[PDB]
Amino acid sequence: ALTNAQILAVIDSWEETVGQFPVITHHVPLGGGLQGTLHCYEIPLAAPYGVGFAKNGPTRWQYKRTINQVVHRWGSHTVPFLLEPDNINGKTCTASHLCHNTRCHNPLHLCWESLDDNKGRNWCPGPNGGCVHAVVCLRQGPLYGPGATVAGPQQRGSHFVV
Amino acid sequence: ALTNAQILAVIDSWEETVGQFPVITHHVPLGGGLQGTLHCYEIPLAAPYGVGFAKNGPTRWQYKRTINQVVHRWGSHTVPFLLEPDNINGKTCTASHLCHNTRCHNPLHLCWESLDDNKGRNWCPGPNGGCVHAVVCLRQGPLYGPGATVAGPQQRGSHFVV
DNA sequence: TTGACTCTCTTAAGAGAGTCA
DNA sequence: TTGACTCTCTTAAGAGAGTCA
Ligand code: NA
Ligand code: NA
Ligand SMILES: [Zn+2]
Ligand SMILES: [Zn+2]
Ligand SMILES: [Zn+2]
Ligand SMILES: [Zn+2]
Repeated sequence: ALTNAQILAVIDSWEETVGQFPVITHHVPLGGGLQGTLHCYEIPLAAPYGVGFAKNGPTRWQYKRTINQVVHRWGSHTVPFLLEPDNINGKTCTASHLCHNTRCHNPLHLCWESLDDNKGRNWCPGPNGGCVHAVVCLRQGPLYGPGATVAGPQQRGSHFVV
Repeated sequence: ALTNAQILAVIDSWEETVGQFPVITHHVPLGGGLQGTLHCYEIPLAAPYGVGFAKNGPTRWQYKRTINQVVHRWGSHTVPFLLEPDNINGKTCTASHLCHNTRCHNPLHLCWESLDDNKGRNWCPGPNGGCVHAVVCLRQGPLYGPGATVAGPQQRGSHFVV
């Protein structure tokens, strides 16, 4: 809601409900050829999802609570960061999945950062492969790799130089 | 529609016009604390842009040629790759700026790959910092670094485990 | 045949708010 | 009050197509 004590109450009930979502074990690449284990708290695939949760998109959800007879609603993954600044250097803060598992709501698998910082983790080498993120990645990005480039830099004539 | 010889002629006229665009020398990071130099052929900021060129967006342009009475138009950066497959792994190929300078049309600074591969280069450490792209980067991605995370993984109670 | 404009669309990481029961 | 749906928007990497002289 509006008060400091009201926010904390929204965060506590949120944690409480998410703490009951089924816990699924996921083995993941860490970089450097090493492997780790993550434990995600995943929102169900279909209703009911849990007290206060409703699906607004294939993989989008919202959490809502009635405070003083006035209902408040937030993005399902933003609740843990309700007391932090909502922007940085003029950029909007977003909930970033360190586990790269959208259905997961485990706050130990989320961070609060710019959309650019958020996206970038998709290509990070991982905690054991070279990650330089101040708030370290939990795993190697699912998109990290050599890529599959169809054609590289090229010219037919002689008008350009690198 | 167009024959292979006709497409080649289109690539030749594109190179001839782009080659006359102002050439700007840029000093850039290559990773490993090393500094490099890139020479970008930049399309003007306002009309006229050059024979066959027209702006369709703040930072988007198109190239068009009329052959045998029929008008042909392509994205301005896609021309160098008109003789290559247009998709890979069920994904559409896109023009990727190795120099991260949108206005640049230097073909020696572009590659043809999926949008995901394309985006990823924004966070690459660079050719001298550990880049693993099969078609190597020309410089360090502008977004590579520790980031500016506002809040990290946290919980108030004890319902969660990593 | 050309130049200088106009418009909306794609992706995959993310969001906001309204309609019913 | 709480649940289950519906709709469109944001961003920064990229696109196709129309009008008019
Ligand atoms: Na993310
Ligand atoms: Na790019
Ligand atoms: Zn998770
Ligand atoms: Zn990282
Ligand atoms: Zn360039
Ligand atoms: Zn690279």
